[PDB]
Amino acid sequence: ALAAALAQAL
Repeated sequence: ALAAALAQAL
């Protein structure tokens, strides 16, 4: 969840 979120957003 978090890994994907950050990878995408940033």
